[PDB]
Amino acid sequence: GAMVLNCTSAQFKCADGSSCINSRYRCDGVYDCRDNSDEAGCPTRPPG
Ligand SMILES: [Ca+2]
Repeated sequence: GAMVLNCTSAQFKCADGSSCINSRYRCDGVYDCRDNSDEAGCPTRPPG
């Protein structure tokens, strides 16, 4: 919990909680979290 950021229930909190990003920034290609938990907890190579 290194500098826990405050977000809503809709927004995605990082694994450590150090940052919050949008739910629209879950699964896009880039890494928005402190590590990469935003795309780690995401479908592994989406079919289509
Ligand atoms: Ca992302």
